[PDB]
Amino acid sequence: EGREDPQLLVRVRGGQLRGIRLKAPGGPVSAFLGIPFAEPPVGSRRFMPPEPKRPWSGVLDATTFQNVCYQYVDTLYPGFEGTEMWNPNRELSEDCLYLNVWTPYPRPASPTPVLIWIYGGGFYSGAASLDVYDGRFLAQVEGAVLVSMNYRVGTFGFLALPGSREAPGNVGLLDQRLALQWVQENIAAFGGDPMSVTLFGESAGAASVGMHILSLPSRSLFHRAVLQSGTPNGPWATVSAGEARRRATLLARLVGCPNDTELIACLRTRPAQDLVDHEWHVLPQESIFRFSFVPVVDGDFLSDTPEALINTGDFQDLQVLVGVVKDEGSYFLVYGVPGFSKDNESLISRAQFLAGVRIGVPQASDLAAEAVVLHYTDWLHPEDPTHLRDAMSAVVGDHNVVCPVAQLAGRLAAQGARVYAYIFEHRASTLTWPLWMGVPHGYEIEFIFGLPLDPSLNYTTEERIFAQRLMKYWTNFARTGDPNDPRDSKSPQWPPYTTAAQQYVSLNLKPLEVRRGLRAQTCAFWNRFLPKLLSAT
Amino acid sequence: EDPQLLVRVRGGQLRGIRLKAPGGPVSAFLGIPFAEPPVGSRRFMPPEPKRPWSGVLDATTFQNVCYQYVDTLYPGFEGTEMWNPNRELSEDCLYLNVWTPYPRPASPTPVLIWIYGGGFYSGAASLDVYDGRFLAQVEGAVLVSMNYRVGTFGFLALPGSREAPGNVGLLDQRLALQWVQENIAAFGGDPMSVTLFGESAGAASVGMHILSLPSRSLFHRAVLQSGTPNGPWATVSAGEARRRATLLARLVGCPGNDTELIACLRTRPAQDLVDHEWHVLPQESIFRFSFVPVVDGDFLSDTPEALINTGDFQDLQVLVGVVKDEGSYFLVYGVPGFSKDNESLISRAQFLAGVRIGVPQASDLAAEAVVLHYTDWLHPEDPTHLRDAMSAVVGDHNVVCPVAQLAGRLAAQGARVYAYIFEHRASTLTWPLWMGVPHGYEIEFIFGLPLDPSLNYTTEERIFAQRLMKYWTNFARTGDPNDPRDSKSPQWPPYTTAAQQYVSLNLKPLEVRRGLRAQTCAFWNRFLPKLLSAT
Ligand SMILES: CCNC(=O)c1ccc(C)c([N+](=O)[O-])c1
Ligand SMILES: CCNC(=O)c1ccc(C)c([N+](=O)[O-])c1
Ligand SMILES: *[C@@H]1O[C@H](CO)[C@@H](O)[C@H](O)[C@H]1NC(C)=O
Ligand SMILES: *[C@@H]1O[C@H](CO)[C@@H](O)[C@H](O)[C@H]1NC(C)=O
Ligand SMILES: *[C@@H]1O[C@H](CO)[C@@H](O)[C@H](O)[C@H]1NC(C)=O
Repeated sequence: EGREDPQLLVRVRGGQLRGIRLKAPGGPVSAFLGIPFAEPPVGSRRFMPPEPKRPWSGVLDATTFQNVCYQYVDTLYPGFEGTEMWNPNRELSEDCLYLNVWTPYPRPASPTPVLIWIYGGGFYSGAASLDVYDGRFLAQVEGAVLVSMNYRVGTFGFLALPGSREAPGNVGLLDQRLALQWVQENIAAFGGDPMSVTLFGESAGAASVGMHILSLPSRSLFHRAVLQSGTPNGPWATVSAGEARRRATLLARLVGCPNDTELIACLRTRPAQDLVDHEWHVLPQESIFRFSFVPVVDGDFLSDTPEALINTGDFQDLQVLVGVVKDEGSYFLVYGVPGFSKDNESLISRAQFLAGVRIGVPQASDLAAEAVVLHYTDWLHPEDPTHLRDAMSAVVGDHNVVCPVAQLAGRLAAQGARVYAYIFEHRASTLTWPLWMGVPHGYEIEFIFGLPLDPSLNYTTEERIFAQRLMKYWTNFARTGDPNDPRDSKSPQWPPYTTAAQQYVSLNLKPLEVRRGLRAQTCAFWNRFLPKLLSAT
Repeated sequence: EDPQLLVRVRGGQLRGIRLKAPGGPVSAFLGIPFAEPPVGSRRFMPPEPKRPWSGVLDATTFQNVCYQYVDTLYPGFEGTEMWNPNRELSEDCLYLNVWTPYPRPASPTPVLIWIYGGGFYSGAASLDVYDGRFLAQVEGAVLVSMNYRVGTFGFLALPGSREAPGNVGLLDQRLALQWVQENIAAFGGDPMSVTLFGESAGAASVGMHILSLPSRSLFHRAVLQSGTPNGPWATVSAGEARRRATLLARLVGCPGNDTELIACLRTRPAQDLVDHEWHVLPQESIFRFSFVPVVDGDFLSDTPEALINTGDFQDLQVLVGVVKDEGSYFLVYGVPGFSKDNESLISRAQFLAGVRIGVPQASDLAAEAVVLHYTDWLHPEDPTHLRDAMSAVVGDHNVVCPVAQLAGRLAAQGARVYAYIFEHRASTLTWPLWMGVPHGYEIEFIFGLPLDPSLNYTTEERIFAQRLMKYWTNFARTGDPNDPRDSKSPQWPPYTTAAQQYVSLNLKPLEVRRGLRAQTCAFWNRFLPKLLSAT
């Protein structure tokens, strides 16, 4: 070794690691990037569950982010920062099961609460190595141990022939689990407390957190959970065994493949890009907010549907922070609803609205679609292009995030959980999306990871203090199971969401504001009425 | 004897009576017959013009009330008895009443003609709240109210039969209108300026006079308060009218052959028919009536919905409106949990139970939709919100949303519409606080009753009453509720499909609101139909 920084050499079950000393605005942090936690799921291991990483020789260099799991690359607005920032920033490869660790520098004296991050990207995209998931700010400012993983996505993560040995489904979720076990065994070598692991994720990642809450084997690997704008229940996060089998079979046909063994084997001999190229082609209806290859109800990882499981399971032992952004849906409109674009005000007609509702709610019968339309129409101004545009966004937002989240907060709370809830209402001054999209899906993340503290990012000063507040919320929660600062009860208190009072707080530049009822009336429509209506057509 | 009280009409001579209003005398002519008594073999038949008479006919008292059910829900209680008949009951009831200034009007004066409510099963023009002396004395108006046959006697129908063809209660009204044309000029009334106005079943009657071509030459303007011809209660198909008449006949112990069926029904004391009146409804209901106008293809060429959807109303002027709490009055007449004597706090169970009764015709799924829409999900079980939501369901379903639909279709197809909501609860009111401003309690004020000192109304209620009296009569003179002399805004603007503007009648100055329960009425008018039509 000799001449290395001796605070960056660490040993884990797989061997020795050299990390890197990174600059954060307030001082240095330790980073161990590209730690392999599974055997590269390639060749005959494609579609298969992850195997633990076989131990290596020598010091593994862990100073750079590793490959991004093979995935679709968004080309809606090429070069535009707003979409490009989600796009993969390392090489695409099937060899991609690696995780990252940030810690204080030097590494902490006594055992430190751990935060594990699970990225979203609709189960078809995403990586732990994007700028918005930079653990350096949490680690430096809050002294946290931050961990984030890659997990397989798209076909490679979630293609399934349910019941088969060679493609049992959900292997991307099993990737996430393996990382959680890895954390248990190795995080104490970094000064992390493996008896205080808080998961947190966004969209698809929030959904993943949810499925770990609902899968028995995972529940012993963490103690608290944060779900940001995403749920295991709801219309997009899961599929039946039946529907997964249909999509898997169609994709096989689409790329050349005619018994499940035979079929899987031929899929294994296809180049990854040939699978990615045809991935969007197996959806049942012209839709938005629907993703082809997602977690499946197999009766194993998920013993029943998430709706069933939250309707029944016990949750006294659980502490959970959940919330949403103001304008969840607007982001998704430009990927399919005719009339929407980042480049104009997206003022649509009533006829574009009706057509939009059929796309936003692809599984709705004619009657149900009319019900949605009748509910979201403003009958004072039923043709006002502004009111229609905003209503369309609200339809997609409410159906896919806000009412699943409200139903989740509702069910958990009643069943013993300590639930804390927020709506995130601040539009980043640095936002590149148009004003009409409001506070769009995914743009709370930048503040929780604390990017505004990077002087060079041109955020405002009040935005700096704001990000500081959230980091305190998330970490206080992670430390205690409670967002509120213990010593600081002069500032307004964040109360738990109860079924009786349905309280939640506003997250904005102003101090905490307690609100009652989480879009209560409109979610009665989506959660109580609509399923009865589809179940009578 | 007094020459002002001496009027000659086509049929002969009348003696009226001089009455004291608080500010001066009025001339009243009460008990004027406009039709041959529909008794005996002429029961169920259309009315016929009154034969001429000798001598001077005494018209100084109210005549008999059309034979009808008498309410017994709260015996002795003013709140229900004030609707009960205040003269003897008879089938011999086709008589009308006329109030004019004293002395008689020098110039042809605009005429207001009033058509009572009572669900087409009750009512009389002699009720104290329909007293036309105040409008006559104060606004110098000529005011005319009629009786018309109600219940079985006015609306029992064996459609397509000679003997019980339906709608004769409406035809009674129409003959009274033909009478006003022919005779009102002798009282100083202007037959070229006749305004109809009525409440609930009366408002619906008015509605049906608008939608029936023969009536359209008998009036020029219309006021519909708290009722509409469209909606779930004011009409029945020919199929269902035939059903109820057949059934009532078997209950009364009759029988095929329409003729043989209506013949035996004619040989029955009136009470034997009224006794079984409520027993022919198809489901357990509230705000549903056994014998009402029928879509017979004659008086009503097609259904009221269909007719308002296609008619041309280009030179029509209409004043429509509701009270704040339409449904509350009706809850105590059959929804478990509700009462004049409690504060009617109800459980969620009782609320789901009441919706099946509020909306008797609804499928399982449709009632599920009602409950889910009216529940307050911040407070899903709070007995007060549930009670207030029950009242709102009945109100909205039966009055407010029919009104919004009519107001919309009329304005859209040429008509000039003025819309209101009445939000003042009478200080003299005998019903409990929880019912708020119940169905029926604007009439006291439109007719000017607060101007009588002995009624013990408050000073401001006297002042409010005068305002309403002036809206209504101004409307009668011009087709426009607004004073042409006061120069102070706000003004009462026309209801339009675009702006959906209406106003609030209460003690405070006029206030213009937009959207008459727009979101909720979309549910009832647009969605709910598509839903029953898929179960
Ligand atoms: C040209 C092909 N691309 C898509 O279909 C696509 C990409 C991204 C997203 C989020 C969605 N979506 O919301 O359904 C669709
Ligand atoms: C005991 C018999 N009485 C009735 O059925 C009745 C009387 C009045 C009213 C308004 C109603 N209603 O609401 O249908 C019913
Ligand atoms: C916005 O742009 C898209 C595509 O460029 C177009 O289809 C849509 O009609 C436009 N809308 C407006 C209001 O200009
Ligand atoms: C921040 O502002 C400076 C101008 O002072 C500019 O050169 C730089 O590119 C900006 N950076 C970002 C990320 O906006
Ligand atoms: C209201 O009072 C009546 C009078 O007997 C009673 O039957 C009814 O049960 C009462 N309802 C409630 C909710 O107290």
